[PDB]
Amino acid sequence: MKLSGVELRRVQMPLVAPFRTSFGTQSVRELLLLRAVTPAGEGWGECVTMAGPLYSSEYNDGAEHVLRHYLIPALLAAEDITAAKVTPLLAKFKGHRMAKGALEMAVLDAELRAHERSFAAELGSVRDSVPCGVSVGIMDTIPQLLDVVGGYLDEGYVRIKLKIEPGWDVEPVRAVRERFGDDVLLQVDANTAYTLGDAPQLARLDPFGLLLIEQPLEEEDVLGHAELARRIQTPICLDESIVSARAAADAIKLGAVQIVNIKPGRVGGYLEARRVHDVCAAHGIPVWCGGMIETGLGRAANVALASLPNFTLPGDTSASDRFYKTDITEPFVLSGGHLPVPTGPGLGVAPIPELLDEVTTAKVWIG
Amino acid sequence: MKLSGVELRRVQMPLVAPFRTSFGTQSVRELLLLRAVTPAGEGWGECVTMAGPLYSSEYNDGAEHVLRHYLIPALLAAEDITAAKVTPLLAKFKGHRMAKGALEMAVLDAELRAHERSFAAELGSVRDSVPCGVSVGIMDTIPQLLDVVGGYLDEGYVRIKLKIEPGWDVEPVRAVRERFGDDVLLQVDANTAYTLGDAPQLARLDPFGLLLIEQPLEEEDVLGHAELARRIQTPICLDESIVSARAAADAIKLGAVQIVNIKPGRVGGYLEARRVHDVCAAHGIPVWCGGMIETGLGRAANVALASLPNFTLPGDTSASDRFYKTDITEPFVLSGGHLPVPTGPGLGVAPIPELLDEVTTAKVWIGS
Amino acid sequence: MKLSGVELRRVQMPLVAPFRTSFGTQSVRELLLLRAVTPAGEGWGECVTMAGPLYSSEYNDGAEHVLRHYLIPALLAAEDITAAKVTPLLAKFKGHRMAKGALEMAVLDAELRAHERSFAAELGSVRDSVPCGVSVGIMDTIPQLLDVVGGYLDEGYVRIKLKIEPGWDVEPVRAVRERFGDDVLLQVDANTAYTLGDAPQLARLDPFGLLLIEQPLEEEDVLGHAELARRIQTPICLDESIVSARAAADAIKLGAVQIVNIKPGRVGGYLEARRVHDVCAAHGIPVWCGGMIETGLGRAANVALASLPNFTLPGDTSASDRFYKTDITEPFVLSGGHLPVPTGPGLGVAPIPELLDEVTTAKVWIG
Amino acid sequence: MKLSGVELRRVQMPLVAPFRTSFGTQSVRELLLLRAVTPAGEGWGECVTMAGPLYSSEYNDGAEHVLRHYLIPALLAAEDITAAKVTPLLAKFKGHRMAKGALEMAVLDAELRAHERSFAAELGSVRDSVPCGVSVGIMDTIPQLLDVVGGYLDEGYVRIKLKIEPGWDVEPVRAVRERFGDDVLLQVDANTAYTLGDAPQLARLDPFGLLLIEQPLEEEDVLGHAELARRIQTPICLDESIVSARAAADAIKLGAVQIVNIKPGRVGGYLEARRVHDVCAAHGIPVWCGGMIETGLGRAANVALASLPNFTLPGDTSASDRFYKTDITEPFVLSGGHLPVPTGPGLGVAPIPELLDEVTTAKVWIGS
Ligand SMILES: O=C(O)CCC(=O)c1ccccc1C(=O)O
Ligand SMILES: O=C(O)CCC(=O)c1ccccc1C(=O)O
Ligand SMILES: O=C(O)CCC(=O)c1ccccc1C(=O)O
Ligand SMILES: O=C(O)CCC(=O)c1ccccc1C(=O)O
Ligand SMILES: [Mg+2]
Ligand SMILES: [Mg+2]
Ligand SMILES: [Mg+2]
Ligand SMILES: [Mg+2]
Repeated sequence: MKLSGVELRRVQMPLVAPFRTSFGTQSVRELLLLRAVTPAGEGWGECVTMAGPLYSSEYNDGAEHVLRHYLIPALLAAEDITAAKVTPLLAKFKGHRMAKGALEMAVLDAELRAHERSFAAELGSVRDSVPCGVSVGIMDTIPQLLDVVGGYLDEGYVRIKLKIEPGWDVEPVRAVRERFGDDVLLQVDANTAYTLGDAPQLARLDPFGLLLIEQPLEEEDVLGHAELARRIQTPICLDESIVSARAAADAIKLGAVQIVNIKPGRVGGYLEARRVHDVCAAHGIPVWCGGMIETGLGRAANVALASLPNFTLPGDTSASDRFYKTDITEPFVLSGGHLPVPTGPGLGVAPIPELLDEVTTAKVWIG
Repeated sequence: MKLSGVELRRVQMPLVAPFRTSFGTQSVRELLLLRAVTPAGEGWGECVTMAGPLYSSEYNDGAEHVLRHYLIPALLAAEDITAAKVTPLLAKFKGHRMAKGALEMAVLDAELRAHERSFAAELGSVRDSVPCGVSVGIMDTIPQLLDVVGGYLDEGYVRIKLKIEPGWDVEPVRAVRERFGDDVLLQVDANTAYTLGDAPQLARLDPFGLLLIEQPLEEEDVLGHAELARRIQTPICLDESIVSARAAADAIKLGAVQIVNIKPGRVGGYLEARRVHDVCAAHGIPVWCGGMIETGLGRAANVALASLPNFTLPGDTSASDRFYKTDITEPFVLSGGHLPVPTGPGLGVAPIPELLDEVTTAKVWIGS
Repeated sequence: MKLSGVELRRVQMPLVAPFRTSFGTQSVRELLLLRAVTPAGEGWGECVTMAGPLYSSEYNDGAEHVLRHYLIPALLAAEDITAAKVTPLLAKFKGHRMAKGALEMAVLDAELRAHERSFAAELGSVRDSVPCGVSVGIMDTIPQLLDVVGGYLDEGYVRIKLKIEPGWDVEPVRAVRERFGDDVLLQVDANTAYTLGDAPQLARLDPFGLLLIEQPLEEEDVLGHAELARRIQTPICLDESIVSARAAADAIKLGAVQIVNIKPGRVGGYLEARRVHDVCAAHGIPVWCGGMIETGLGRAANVALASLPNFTLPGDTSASDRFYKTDITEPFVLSGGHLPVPTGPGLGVAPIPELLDEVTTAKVWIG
Repeated sequence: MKLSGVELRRVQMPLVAPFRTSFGTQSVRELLLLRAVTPAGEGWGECVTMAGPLYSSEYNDGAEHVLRHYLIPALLAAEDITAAKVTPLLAKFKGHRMAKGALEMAVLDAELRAHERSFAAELGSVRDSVPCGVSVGIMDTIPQLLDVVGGYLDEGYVRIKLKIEPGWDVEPVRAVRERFGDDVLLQVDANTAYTLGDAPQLARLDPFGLLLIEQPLEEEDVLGHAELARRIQTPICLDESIVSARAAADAIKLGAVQIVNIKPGRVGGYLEARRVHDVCAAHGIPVWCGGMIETGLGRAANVALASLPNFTLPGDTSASDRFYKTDITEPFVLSGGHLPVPTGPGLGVAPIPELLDEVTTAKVWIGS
């Protein structure tokens, strides 16, 4: 293919209910989408960055900028474009994975459509449906939490993931376990909230049979994770830390992780995410699909991804409604706690134009 | 898709010139080919087993049986098939990687063709042509070897690989480095001919600046390879041992390998092969594409495979005429020490029937 | 000796009660037997391969072919023949351990009988009888299972070995411990059914005091086992993975095994078996005899072997009748949970022709 | 079998030329032979002890005692006796390996003779002849040495083992490399003469390309050896330290040795020895046959032993005439540098009594 141009749209979507993590609160979702245009057709890309630089250094505005000034142009200048070549083409630019990730996706979708192949086929899906779990935010009250949980479990959800924070650990957990039983699948996510020094505290969760603890320490603190693993019974799971397959392998080698969360944009692409998957598998490390409160675009890609053989744990692949009343594509609807893998070319999903426009806030065409 | 059936052919191809490795002397290639049939079209698979079980446990006759009585049947027995689903589907059957890889190849080619996608595109090619080295066998005389090597160099090959064996190590290497210089890419391949006890001998090649030593020990001796490496300056490269991406991660972590030879059939398929590639890259282990005296079919798949990013070392992806006078496909021709990556759907290549029919010794159709 | 020829028979023997492993259910046993011919006398060999390649890549038909076309002929061609030399002689052929093992066996038996030596004598026995355990399959129901242990227990079986699979671990075990007590000798055998990711589930067996867990993971995953062993209380036992004395050495070295199962056919012969034994011994690794539901032929040479000094744990040397109603040789009968080492030359057993022919499907001369 | 009794004998055979070691000069060897008596027939044994406790704490007279009073009785009181069973029988008695070894030897020889099997066969020889090297002592002077050496070289011996000690290391070695060439198989043996602290001195041989250095330090100093390995280029070889298979394993595991010297007596018998061989082999550790200046008796067993597959290095399995003018058995004669493995049952050799009685100094019968 040859790249004709990309259309950068800013989008804002209201969340059904406010989302609280260790970094803050979310009431609304500001996305960034790309519409890649090649001679044959279009492809869509969704960017996982958020308003500010709280999960990671990347934020919507910095993305747009790098995309606009550096990445996109870079692609426009080459003769042949292939999803795979995107990387090597954009390699001179340091970092900015979620943005490079976004570009890749659009390109890929377009590429996959042209050949009439689904994201799932390309990625190597072995399943047609994937078990879904859910991520529950920080509550203001235990009771209000128990409700929410109970709600999700009722919806058919297979696993409960609890956002945690210093001052919202053990109790919330104790509570859930106590009320909902030990049989539930429960895990926690600190989004880098603690320190090695907090070990005893975290060690306090031992007794609860949590599947994992996701990113307790900062992104850069791999050795610390390995140390912490030594001190707690709860399995370490890395999110933020995993910026690449190489990163995964290093972490695995150093004993800093036992289970891996795979976030495609985080790692800079669905292509890279597959490698990550492959690397983990090779080392016997289980993986699961992570989420970034995406529209049915990323959602659709994630679902395909998550049907890969090593994803042996339910992912943050929740139904559409968990965050949006009105999704910009056909909605994703839980069935038997599962979500179905799209069958169509590329994403197998596309924005409903009427719908898209409504929530569009900006638009730019780079040709 | 949904498997309609597979055609099993036995092909006999004579080598323009006999090939000698540590395990034997060969003058004729015996291959096993697969034409997999789907509602969407055909696909071609090539098996790397050879007559007997000398490089590994697998051999033509054995591969054929298992394919016939177990693997093929199992795929036929499925509602859906994808190259990606072939593995899980045949997982109940232990080993037989070469057979499975061959069957996977056929399916994959057919699938790719249906989507009008090329193997390289599927695998993730980043290059459009690849550097080719050549595999030189054990000679009867140094002088003879020197000439052969001389010629390949002349055709434009970018690196030389020498088959070695106790009693055909240092000399031959000395003689070549000596005659052709230090600037040539040179490496050797034992095909499991030595033992750890042989280190002092192997340590003898230290001074030649060899790119690597390929599989000095037996296939199962990973630890010995790690030990050996502590004992020699030449870099260890594994082939036989690398039966999977998992084998590869294991050896690397064990420090038993520094450079990996990727052989698709040996690892159970082009799909597995990519994983291996990816596993190596994440560990900083360079790879290069192994060869198995394939026809244009496997050759083409290999060329594509070899255009993947981590393949930073010339592979055994020689021109067709290195082995065969008349290939069964559009031959592969060296161009500036390179081979061009195939563009068409699937393999980007296919057998010329009369050509093929002529080399065919047996054929069978396995359906439901 | 001088090899005159070999007769390849195909035998079919019905199972008293269908046997279910994690690889499947078996009601009948097809075997491959070999009759080595020397100017002196004959020798018998049995091949542990089965119908399909489920435990290992080796299967009956596969074995027949290589014997026929490569192995048998290789020996015949040789001037002098020593069981010993067999190895060297067939070394050029990669893999094919089971096959090679049977052949060696057939040769050895001849050779021994010829020196009027028993298998046990040549192997270095120190005992005259051996404790016999029993391999219990996967059942459809726990009561079923329970009856079954119960029954074997009563016959006088010294130890219990339970086939497990995912979905048949903890419970079945909770069951026999709870019903049969804590003083019973209990161990499990997953035949490669689990993954490093399933550790937690296997950790669920820590509480039952099992003597071991036989091959929780795949054949090739040695490092996985070592890791695994770091995550569970139950001692690791390797079967499939132990293909040679070197293999054993390696596994030990890597901390991947604590006890080793010796399967003579799996390692390539009785001679190699001895070697494994020794290696294990030298490293303080207890060993025990494994079984592959053999005839009295295999059974007899196994009893011999199982009399070796390091065989410190009851092996799968059950009584003939455990599998077969009628055995082609003089059956093996449990006398106080033991079984008597054969005293005659070679195996010390022979097939009762009448009985053989009764169970023989095919025959072939190779000379 | 049933053991009927053992006749013990003291032998005294003069050495051709006095042999000097790091422990002392020898002019005459004083052995201790065994004649086990069965229903069937008789077997012979040979003890590796010497006059005094200098190589190890075991000595001829000490041996006699334990045998007589502890060992021999032990077996006599047993119903069934098997070479195999000999071990477990004598287990209650701590140490005395050389002694138990000789005993087992005697027993084994009887048993093998009974089944008309050779030692070789029992052990699993795969070869018919073995390559032989020789063990050269400390000379009082270079030329002396240089001379001796060349002598041995001439008679065809394949490898050279030099006896070393502080003050007799580098020089001797330097001289022989210098004089005879670099293509010569050369190793050294210190019989525990050095200390870790002497490493620098031993590091001084780095340059000579020695195959090995045998027992630089004390028997008990495994770790020392491992450290020492770290400090020198010459591969460590253990003898004294290798008292068993388990010992071998441990040493291996700790990185204390690269090649092992096998002394059937030292390890407690030919059976153990075999085990050590297997253990080494499973660890990729080459092994070689060690010598304790033995008659035609120990010499015949060794030779069979030494034909085991992992014996990839020439042993101290020199011809009878290296030490003895007149052996008590058909002498062993170098042929092309090799020695032929015995073909008859048991040792496939036996003494020649006048030869024998001429050398015997004592005799004792031990019975039930
Ligand atoms: O998308 C989902 O289903 C939940 C996403 C989630 O928990 C999350 C949302 C924003 C930033 C980080 C994370 C996280 O998983 O760490
Ligand atoms: O495909 C080629 O170009 C040569 C292949 C080769 O050298 C070879 C041929 C048969 C078996 C093993 C090997 C090898 O490379 O190890
Ligand atoms: O012969 C017996 O007593 C039964 C042995 C058995 O359970 C078995 C049968 C086939 C493959 C593997 C195994 C095993 O022991 O793991
Ligand atoms: O038997 C031989 O050939 C010589 C043996 C030898 O050198 C020796 C003699 C006495 C004690 C120890 C050793 C030794 O090899 O360590
Ligand atoms: Mg997270
Ligand atoms: Mg190779
Ligand atoms: Mg088992
Ligand atoms: Mg010595």
